[PDB]
Amino acid sequence: DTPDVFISYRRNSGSQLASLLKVHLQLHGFSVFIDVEKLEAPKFEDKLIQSVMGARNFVLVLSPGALDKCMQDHDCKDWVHKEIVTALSCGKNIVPIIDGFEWPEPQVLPEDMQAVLTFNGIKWSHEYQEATIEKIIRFLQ
Ligand SMILES: [Cl-]
Repeated sequence: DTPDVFISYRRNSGSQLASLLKVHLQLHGFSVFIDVEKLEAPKFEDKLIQSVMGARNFVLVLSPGALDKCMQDHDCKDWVHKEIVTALSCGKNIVPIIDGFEWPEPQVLPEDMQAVLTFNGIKWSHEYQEATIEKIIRFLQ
């Protein structure tokens, strides 16, 4: 329950890229967890997500509009928002992956996740996936 990488992603827009990152990393011997259930169940406590805390790295798939559902989510109901907050609280090495994503202004995001904009992103390249994956692995711990 302590893999190398946790992959956070938006279901409707980043499912295939998050999956491609996962199997690429597995080809290099890394263990990876990804949430494909994403049930709309409520966690009515400010609880850190266990799977994020256990993973040694936090990879964030920034597909188009991936953080849209995080805006005004001050009650922290959104899955991706809660995952990012857990990663920030635990001091995780956060590695955002950019695939046609416009970095929004910090004011439109809840206070507890605005710190995610300060991490270095890595642009994804379909033509040079192998080269991109090696760069991602260099940013891993
Ligand atoms: Cl989602």
